[PDB]
Amino acid sequence: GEFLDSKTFLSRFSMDMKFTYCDDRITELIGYHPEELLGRSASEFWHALDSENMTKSHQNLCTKGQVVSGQYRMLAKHGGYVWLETQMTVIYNPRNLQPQCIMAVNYVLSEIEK
Repeated sequence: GEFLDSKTFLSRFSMDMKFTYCDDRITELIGYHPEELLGRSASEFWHALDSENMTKSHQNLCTKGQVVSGQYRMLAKHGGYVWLETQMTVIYNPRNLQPQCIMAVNYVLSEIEK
């Protein structure tokens, strides 16, 4: 619900919105193992009616040099749902300053709702 500092889970995305990292909190808050996601896409669990807009957030990723999506519904491991908002950050490669990975901060407004 409202307020909870420990309700956050880091993740990193490939420029194709694929999971390369997620913090173990994910299993607490959604029930996914970080690695269950690693190799797939976040758009898979995005609430469809938000997934488009969510994608546009990545389509932007330039306003502040960064983009932060709104509180959306993410599919829960066991077929429910959950509330978290994702902040996506371009992490560039120090050599050429080319976006190699996305620093994504996910934090839940609420735990699963089945």
